[PDB]
Amino acid sequence: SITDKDHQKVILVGDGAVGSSYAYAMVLQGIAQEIGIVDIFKDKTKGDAIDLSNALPFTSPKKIYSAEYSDAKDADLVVITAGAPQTRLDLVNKNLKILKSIVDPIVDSGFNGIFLVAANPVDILTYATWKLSGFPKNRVVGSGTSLDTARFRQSIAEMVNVDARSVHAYIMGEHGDTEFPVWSHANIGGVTIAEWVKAHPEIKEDKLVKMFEDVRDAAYEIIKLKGATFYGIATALARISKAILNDENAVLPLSVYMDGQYGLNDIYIGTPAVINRNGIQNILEIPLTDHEEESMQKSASQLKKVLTDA
Amino acid sequence: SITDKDHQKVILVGDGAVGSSYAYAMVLQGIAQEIGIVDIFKDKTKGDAIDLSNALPFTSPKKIYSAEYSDAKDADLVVITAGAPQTRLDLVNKNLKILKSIVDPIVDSGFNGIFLVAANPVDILTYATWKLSGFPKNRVVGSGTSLDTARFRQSIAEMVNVDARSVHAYIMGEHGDTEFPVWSHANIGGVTIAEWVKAHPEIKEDKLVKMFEDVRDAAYEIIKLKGATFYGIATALARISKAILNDENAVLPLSVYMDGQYGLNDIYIGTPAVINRNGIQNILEIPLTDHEEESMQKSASQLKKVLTDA
Amino acid sequence: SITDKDHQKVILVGDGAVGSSYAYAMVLQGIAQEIGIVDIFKDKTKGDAIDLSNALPFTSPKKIYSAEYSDAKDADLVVITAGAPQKPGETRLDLVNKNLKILKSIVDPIVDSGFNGIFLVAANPVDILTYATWKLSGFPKNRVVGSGTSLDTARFRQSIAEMVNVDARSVHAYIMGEHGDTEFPVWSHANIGGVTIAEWVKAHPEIKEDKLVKMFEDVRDAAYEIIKLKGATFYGIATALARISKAILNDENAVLPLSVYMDGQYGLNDIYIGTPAVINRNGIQNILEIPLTDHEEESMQKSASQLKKVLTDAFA
Amino acid sequence: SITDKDHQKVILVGDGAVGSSYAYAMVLQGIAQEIGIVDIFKDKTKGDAIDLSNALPFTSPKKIYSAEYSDAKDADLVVITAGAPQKPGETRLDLVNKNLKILKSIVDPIVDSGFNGIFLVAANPVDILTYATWKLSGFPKNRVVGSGTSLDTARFRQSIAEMVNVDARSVHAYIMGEHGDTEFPVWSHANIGGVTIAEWVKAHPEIKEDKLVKMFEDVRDAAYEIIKLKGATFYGIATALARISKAILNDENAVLPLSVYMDGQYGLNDIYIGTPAVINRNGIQNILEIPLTDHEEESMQKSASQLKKVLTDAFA
Ligand SMILES: O=P(O)(O)OC[C@H]1O[C@](O)(COP(=O)(O)O)[C@@H](O)[C@@H]1O
Ligand SMILES: O=P(O)(O)OC[C@H]1O[C@](O)(COP(=O)(O)O)[C@@H](O)[C@@H]1O
Repeated sequence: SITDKDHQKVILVGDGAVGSSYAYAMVLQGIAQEIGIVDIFKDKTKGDAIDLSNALPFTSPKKIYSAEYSDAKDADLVVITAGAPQTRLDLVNKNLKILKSIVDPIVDSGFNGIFLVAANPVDILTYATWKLSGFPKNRVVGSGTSLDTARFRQSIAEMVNVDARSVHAYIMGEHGDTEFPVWSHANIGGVTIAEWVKAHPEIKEDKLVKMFEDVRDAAYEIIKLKGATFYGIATALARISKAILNDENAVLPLSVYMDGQYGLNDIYIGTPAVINRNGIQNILEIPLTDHEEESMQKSASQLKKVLTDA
Repeated sequence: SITDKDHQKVILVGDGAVGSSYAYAMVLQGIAQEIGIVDIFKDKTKGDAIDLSNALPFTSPKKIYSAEYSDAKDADLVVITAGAPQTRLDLVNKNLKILKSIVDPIVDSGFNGIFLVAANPVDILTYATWKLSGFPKNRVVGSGTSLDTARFRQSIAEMVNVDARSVHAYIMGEHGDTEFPVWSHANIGGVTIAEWVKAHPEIKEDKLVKMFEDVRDAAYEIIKLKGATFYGIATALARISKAILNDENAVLPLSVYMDGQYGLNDIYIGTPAVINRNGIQNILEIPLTDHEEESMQKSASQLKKVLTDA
Repeated sequence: SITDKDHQKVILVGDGAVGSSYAYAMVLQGIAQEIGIVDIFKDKTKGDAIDLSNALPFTSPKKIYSAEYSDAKDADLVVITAGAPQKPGETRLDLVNKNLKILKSIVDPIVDSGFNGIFLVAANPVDILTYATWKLSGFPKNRVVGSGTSLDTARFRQSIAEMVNVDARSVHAYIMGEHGDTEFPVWSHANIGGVTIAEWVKAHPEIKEDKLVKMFEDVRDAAYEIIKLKGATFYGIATALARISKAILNDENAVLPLSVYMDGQYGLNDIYIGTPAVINRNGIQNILEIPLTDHEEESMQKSASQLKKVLTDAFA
Repeated sequence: SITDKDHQKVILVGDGAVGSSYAYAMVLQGIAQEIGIVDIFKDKTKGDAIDLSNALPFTSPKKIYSAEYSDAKDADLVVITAGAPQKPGETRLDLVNKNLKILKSIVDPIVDSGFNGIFLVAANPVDILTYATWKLSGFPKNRVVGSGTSLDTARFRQSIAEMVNVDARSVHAYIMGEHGDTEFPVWSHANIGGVTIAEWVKAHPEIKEDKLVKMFEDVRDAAYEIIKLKGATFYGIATALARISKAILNDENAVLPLSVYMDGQYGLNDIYIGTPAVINRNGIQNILEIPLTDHEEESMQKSASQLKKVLTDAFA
């Protein structure tokens, strides 16, 4: 029967706060029917699989378990959250040894699905994942600025008192210090922020600048206050997972392979893209202001120098 | 890529009030990613496909269209609602000529999924569908008493003022005049109706009898009041569709093939069963009282005489 | 207890294909906890209440019943759906007057019940009967709401979505004006993931200007096409009504295209007309004034002008 | 406007792994519209409010913030989570007394705020602190609710589900008593699609009586196992709390196993203990008295008796 393939399977690599939260999000929202959890700490994963399974009588069912790389053989989706924290080039090299020890055995399993990469530094490790896996460009995807974008929208939403789902604004570039806001195209119900400020002059230019600074530095603030950041990215990863598994052709800001867009080549970087069951379908090229295009070039340039050196 | 198969496709046969409502239910609940609508009246289906597509910006996306039997080639699910209304043997023979004109071209398409049958008379046309299609027993499924059961639960729920999802009661047998309630196992939060009546003697025995009579005759009442019945069965069909497509192993009352259960053989009849992506996994055999087992035998016997004659 | 108020109640007026389908949408999505159905045809509503109730064991619970205007006393929401349709003899003014007699016979008893909630109007012609509902009810402007161009907007987005092969939730485009023949598309602000249709066409010159014009014409005329093919249109508006209902009942501050009262916006006054607006538990919070091109602003002025002449003539 | 009340507000007390996870569950499932987070550690709550807010553009909106007891004034729901844990030196009575000082310092200011909603208690030891919360708050019995054996019950169902390979939503089995070492399974009424486990074992004699005993032991001891493997347990109870929260806020009349006040049921009095009960916007509506076997009724009596001795000793 053809319907024997109506069983969706995710392998999660990394059972820290991000991965564990991701899994919980998938459980509550009933996305996928199987989650295998892989981590160096086998006892932690066993415990989490049980704790997560305890939730299932209140949601749709799932097979959940402590897993091994070899369980990726027939998986739809491999989600990588296992990122060693911090020179930048040292950080990269350290995470490359670890990433290779994950990707190689996964490929050897026979895995033939989509890689979703969230480990920091995400754009770089997305490129590294593509390079190591030998998979096509469109089937290796990074979370990129999906979270920064969410943070940006929520910030705007709170300022104007509107549901964030009605706010449309991007953060683009390499996720990190060099990312930038696309104010030229940011809007609320089609009314741009430039037009919004006209109609509501209480909103000072300097508020908007600070708003983006707060977004860019949001991880530092959250870590300072509570030790770690995880609910945002977990929620984003589940959103991306759903777009793939329900074949949505949704537009999301993701780390995607650059083949000419924005005058860039041979890096993964953050931009809006269309995604479905087969991964990336279209890379959307927002036409940026000169100011904005300069930010993109700088972000890309610095990123590319590090990859080449790496 | 393996994820190229994360696209779920339903072909609906019959675009009357039942089928149209089913489709709407699937749209709102975001179940499946494609619905092809097939009916003799091509203009009606074209119109419905458009009207249903107009809803999609408020839900998850779907490809929806007026379709042909040949579009079942790669479908997960074929839902048959096309039932000519009313001797009983005449009714059957009439619906068999029509059913054959549907099933044969669907099989010829290469369809290799699950048949879900709702056309009346459902248990008989479920058997006929199995016989005509040549598919395995567990991949031809009828809606059976899923709707009668829902009606029963809601009736009880209203009487005791409790959420129907907390009421557990079955109607079994052949869907129609000979179906019967399983009071022996019916309960609310594990407290049986027999035990409930003990604790709440306001509930008269004669109320319960009438309650089941009202259930058995519910279609006649609804038709008399508003011309047709459709929201219940559409909702049930969508529930069954979800159990299959999300591989739930849910327990539902369905028309399933009898291989010894209740001392019955070689008919489709209504009983609780476990269902998932591969259709029927287990037929549950409720142990009935003598009174209840007699009702099952009679229901089955009459049904079997009609099939044999047919 | 304060939580005694955590029970949401909708009174639906009109149990035709729109109202019935609305109710079904509310049932499946679990939106309020009580739906009373009111219509001249009491048997129909009794039958629908039962048929809808049959769905409840698969969804969250609800009290559903055939209802009377007096049941609006403590309702959150009154949804009005069944406009008397235009007969081939009649003028637009005739259609309005006919529907005003009927509308009054609904709104007055509802107000007399003590109802103190929000009116959601979908009956055609919607912008006019939204105004009439405000005028008859005496309620505040922001607590009388029409569905306006929410459906036309959905149709527009889905059309674009299909052309570019993208999830319509990722397409952001409005139809504005009076819902009907004089409505118009806001191409200047329409976009897909922030890339405008003007910018999209630059990158994809296969997309001919004429395709876009026709695409909007097909949207404007969509009801005629659907009615011709299957007799009636209902799934789109029912779904929209349920979406608006959810924005109110879950206090969302969602931006939707709705028929809202005009107090200067677009250089218009004292009509209800279609534009994006922010809506929550208290009804309309902000009317968004999209800054239009000259061409687009002209369409809005014409739509408004014709609408206003009819209202003025109607109430005299 | 009456719809000004269509804004649901939860105050969470305790921002440990349970409370935080609860809040996240409420966010993802779109349950109330406002969550105020209260904890001795103000920086933690500020950070969580932000981190949770980051999720909102993917879900329905919510106002989320670091909060104070006085923010309970107009709350629907107060959820209490962070019991001070038992130190290796201390008696059960010591644990209770310690948690009573703390609980009082929470409940009194909440009551003083004007809060007039429902208390949902999850702090361990839950049945006792549910009673203490009732006693301290002065609220009615049916508006103070503990999570009781809702989680143990979930664990039990999932265990059975896994053994028989069936969706746990199709498994109907309770754990009852005081949540903890003295709780017990109700095999007599446990079933899968109406077929009892006694009847299931008849049809499937592979299933050994000893497997079932161990299955319950594993459930009873599940917290110890999970804590041993990963340090803490939280996803199960958070999910349960969100389920109970939804039953209240959507006025469901759902049947759940909860810690409820005993007024004769099972021949018990004046304790909170775990049994199925019907719950809606006004809290507890019916306590369901499952008729137990002699063996099962004995377990309930023992569980209750030990619990009652501790409460009596505690309040003197
Ligand atoms: O993906 P984008 O460009 O931000 O748009 C996503 C959002 O669009 C929406 O459809 C609403 O936006 P608009 O209503 O202005 O079109 C939501 O469904 C969704 O959360
Ligand atoms: O399929 P059955 O036998 O009626 O049970 C289905 C129902 O069981 C439930 O889990 C609740 O029933 P209980 O809470 O008594 O176990 C619901 O999730 C679901 O609607």
